[PDB]
Amino acid sequence: PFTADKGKCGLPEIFDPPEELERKVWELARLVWQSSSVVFHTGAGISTASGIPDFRGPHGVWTMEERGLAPKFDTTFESARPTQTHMALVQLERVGLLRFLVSQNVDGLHVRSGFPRDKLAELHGNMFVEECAKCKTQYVRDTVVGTMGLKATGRLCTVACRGELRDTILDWEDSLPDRDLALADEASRNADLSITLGTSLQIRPSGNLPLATKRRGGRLVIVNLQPTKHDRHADLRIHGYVDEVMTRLMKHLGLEIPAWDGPRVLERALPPLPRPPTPKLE
Ligand SMILES: Nc1ncnc2c1ncn2[C@@H]1O[C@H](COP(=O)(O)OP(=O)(O)OC[C@H]2O[C@H](O)[C@H](O)[C@@H]2O)[C@@H](O)[C@H]1O
Ligand SMILES: NC(=O)c1cccnc1
Ligand SMILES: [Zn+2]
Repeated sequence: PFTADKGKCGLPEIFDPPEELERKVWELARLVWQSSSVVFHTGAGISTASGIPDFRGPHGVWTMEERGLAPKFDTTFESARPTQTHMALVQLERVGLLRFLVSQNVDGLHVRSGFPRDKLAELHGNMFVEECAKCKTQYVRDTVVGTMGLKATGRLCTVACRGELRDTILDWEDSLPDRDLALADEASRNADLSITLGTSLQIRPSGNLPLATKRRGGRLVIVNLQPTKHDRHADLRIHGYVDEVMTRLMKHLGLEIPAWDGPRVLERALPPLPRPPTPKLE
């Protein structure tokens, strides 16, 4: 806990000049159109524009701790709204352009955005989610489950069980959920495109999953304001706000960013909605 390595914190931000940003978001669109299997990896950087500080940003939880200062939350976890980027990822799964979504984020927001849980890996867990120790049944709650570290929340299982319910919030020592990690690992290896959004990729094994796509000729796009552990390995790096990149990308793909009806849980991905015909590339 005190000893835990929190990695490189507070590296300087990179801003791609606009001409270059526009050109890289078009090239990202090109790659989305050519890819059979797209997997998105997300970290704290996709929720900063909803008021949730990241970990290793200029005002990161870890960076501010390092400087003897406090992270600042502009929302509770319960009053946070999925960002343009969250709602862009909902649509890309709905139209068949997102195979799987791997997330380090415990903020609940991919679940609350209406993103289907059967295509989401929550590698570090979810604040709103508690799991029955006996039957492994997961409960998506409307408030944060009060504990962190895989402790008893004090509620019991209601499966037609009285099993101890526990939080899914891994402590520093805790191995990742075998199911989420197994499914994140498979999707990553099979992907011909892995796009990272607002993660520095500093945590093993989460941060290495995108690199798995590079085996057997897959492409890696890293979208981040700061440098990331695996920048060297990226076919494309885009230094800009994830909301600007995803809003420009959607525009290029001819998809609207859908309305957030408020907190809603989808367990299972639906059949793909219709999407625009693909452009002529070569
Ligand atoms: N609007 C933005 N647009 C683009 N990038 C952004 C934005 N805001 C922040 N970033 C970038 O987003 C990146 C976020 O990097 P980190 O803060 O390490 O988040 P993680 O999810 O990878 O942290 C992994 C685990 O570490 C912890 O121990 C927990 O267990 C976490 O789950 C930064 O490089 C920012 O520059
Ligand atoms: N977005 C997140 O999941 C998160 C949670 C706690 C602290 N910083 C970020
Ligand atoms: Zn149970």
